[PDB]
Amino acid sequence: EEASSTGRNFNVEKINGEWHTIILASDKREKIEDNGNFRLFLEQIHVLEKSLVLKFHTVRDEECSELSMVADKTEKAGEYSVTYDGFNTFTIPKTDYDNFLMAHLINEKDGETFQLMGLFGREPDLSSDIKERFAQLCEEHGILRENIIDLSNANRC
Repeated sequence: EEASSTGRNFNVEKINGEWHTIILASDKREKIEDNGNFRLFLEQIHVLEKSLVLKFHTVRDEECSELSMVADKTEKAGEYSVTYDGFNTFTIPKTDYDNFLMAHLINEKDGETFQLMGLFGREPDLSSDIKERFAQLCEEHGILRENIIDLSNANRC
């Protein structure tokens, strides 16, 4: 079964553990292209009582740089916030826990805002169908295909 972090049947503990960035998308492509601060490769999620410990690494010249973010629950169900290159809030619009997870993030910095959407998998790659379901959700958010980058081939160190 599938669920939304904002839904009533959400079991946050089940997203604990290993994850991999499969696809990233944004209405500001520069944020996710090479050297962008948001071209983030998720490695693991440690679920706590009121927060999520997210372990990522960014890459440059194929050299991996580790970085962690601690996301705290906000006043709205299913949403977390975290300070990183500005102020961010995010939810998990859809996940089946054991294979894929789709996240939707909003960043606000120095008066500007942009959306970041990601498809993460328990394995380093996911099927065609889930990737297209993700492009459909991006569309619902106003993000077109030219702003959707498949990183499944570049997610290893």
